[PDB]
Amino acid sequence: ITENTSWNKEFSAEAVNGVFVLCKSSSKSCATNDLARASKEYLPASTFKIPNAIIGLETGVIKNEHQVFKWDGAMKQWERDLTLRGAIQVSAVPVFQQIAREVGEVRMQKYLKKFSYGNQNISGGIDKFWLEGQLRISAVNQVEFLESLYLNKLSASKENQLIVKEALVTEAAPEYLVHSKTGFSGVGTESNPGVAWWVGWVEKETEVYFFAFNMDIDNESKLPLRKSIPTKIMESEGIIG
Amino acid sequence: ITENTSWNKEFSAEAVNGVFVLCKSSSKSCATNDLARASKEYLPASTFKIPNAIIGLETGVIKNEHQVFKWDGKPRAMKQWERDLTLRGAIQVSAVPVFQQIAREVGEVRMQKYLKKFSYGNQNISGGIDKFWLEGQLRISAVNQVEFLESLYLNKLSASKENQLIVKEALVTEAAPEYLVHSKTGFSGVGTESNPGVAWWVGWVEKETEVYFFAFNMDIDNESKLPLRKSIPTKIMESEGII
Repeated sequence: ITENTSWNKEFSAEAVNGVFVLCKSSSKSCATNDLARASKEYLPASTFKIPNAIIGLETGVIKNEHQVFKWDGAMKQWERDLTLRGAIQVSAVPVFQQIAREVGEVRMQKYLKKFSYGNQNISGGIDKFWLEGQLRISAVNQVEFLESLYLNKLSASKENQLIVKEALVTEAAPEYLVHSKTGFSGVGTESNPGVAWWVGWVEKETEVYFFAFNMDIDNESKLPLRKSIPTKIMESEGIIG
Repeated sequence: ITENTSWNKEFSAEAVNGVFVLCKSSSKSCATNDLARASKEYLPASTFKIPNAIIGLETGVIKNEHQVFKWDGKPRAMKQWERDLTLRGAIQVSAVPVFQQIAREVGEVRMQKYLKKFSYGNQNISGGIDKFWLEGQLRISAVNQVEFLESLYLNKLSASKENQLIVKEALVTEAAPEYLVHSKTGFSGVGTESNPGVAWWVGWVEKETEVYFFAFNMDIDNESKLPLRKSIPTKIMESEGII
């Protein structure tokens, strides 16, 4: 992994502290704006839905690709029936809290170990460790995890990895496909900021690029930078056009 | 299946002779504009890439989802095909030479077997192994495409579930958090004024927790009308609230 400090310009103009990690073909060929931050570990927030969904399927907590998460009857979002894809792609706190409780802590721990997922610390509450608990993961580790999923190399069936991968598709054109996932822990303060993420991969013609971005957030209006900074960096590398 | 005569309005403007079949939830609930036409059988043209890809994977001719189909540098009919392509790419830019080569490696005995299992059309692959779907005798109806695509959606085709899922991702054409379209076009050519060609668009839409299966075909003798194969069906779906 090499450092490209010229990438800092994209963060500085907005006064944001963050990191971007980008790898072409494999995790053997990565660059970042900040080597130190690239390996610092942050709460995953909703990026945890990726491993949670896979564990859910492997264990049977989630039955199959076509399962519907029906509303039982504070957020409008949480009052609608959702597909797995819908649950991943829109806000659905109650769905994932229930999946995590059903998996349980022993099984959750085994899978995080198999996946080499961050610090693998799930204390803080079975239904909130990824959001207000002790779990932490680096941008580097995100890229490594996502590459394994891309290749179907996680300790999970190929079918379940494929199911999760379809649910992560967010942009589609004939020769350009994007799988990605945001995460956001909440707006913190200047001295105790939250963290926001954007992770995924881009398949462009026959190349693949893995990416992971994170940033400290203390101002609600800065949230969209989680997509625009990586996009600008990717653009300057020639990926987007 | 019932007939929705009001849908004809979308064909009258452009004088198109064709048919749209739309099914909500499953193929046990279908509507179409032309009952006669819905079961009539036509050359599938590039819509055949869907079973061809599944069969390619099942036979091991296509190695896995990440297989790259390398360009040898020699002229192809379309500039868009003159490059290395992934499986998704090859399908989406409808790279005929890539799939002709797949067919040849699959071969007639295996192809016949899989189409029988898939209940694909008239299952007639005479006309040469690398052209039966383009200029040969293979024929499938809009209602048959819908049956086949539902099986694929449900993973009920006689192929591994992994392979059905691979082809499924390769067919994604429109994505949003609660909206996903999987689709494939086809076009046989312009034929003559008297024996015109056929144009297709087939697929399914997942909107919130519902699924809609659809197929459309139309007669065509002028290439400039090609886009109506998407625009007509799209107009009917949007008028039904599928957007």
